[PDB]
Amino acid sequence: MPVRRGHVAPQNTFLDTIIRKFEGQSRKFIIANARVENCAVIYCNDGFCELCGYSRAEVMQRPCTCDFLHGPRTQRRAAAQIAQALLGAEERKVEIAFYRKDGSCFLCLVDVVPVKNEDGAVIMFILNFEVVMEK
Repeated sequence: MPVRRGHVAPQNTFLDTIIRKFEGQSRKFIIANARVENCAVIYCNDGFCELCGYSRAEVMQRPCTCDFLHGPRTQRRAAAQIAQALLGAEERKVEIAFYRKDGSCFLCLVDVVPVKNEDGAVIMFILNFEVVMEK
């Protein structure tokens, strides 16, 4: 179907997916205003704190643009596409590498996808920086 109208998904597992999105124990994420030109981090999870090894006071009201925290393994194409997605070219998922406060830098299959309303417009930038890899 072209849009999520008339039909409804199985709400229990559809919600379970959103639970894993905000689960904050093995998954990691931030909260940003998608409606502002500065795309700033109005709130942040303890998951991001364990991801980067920083502190919430270090992300408070910074731009959500992952370029501002790029490391020696982060691809410029990845950081650029994100900068364009927050600039408003397209709301799109991209991969990116992060670096820890301990001095280690890594690329994983990160899930950089924001949150939208029943119209499909992105009202918040919850760019879940969930590091994931295959077994």
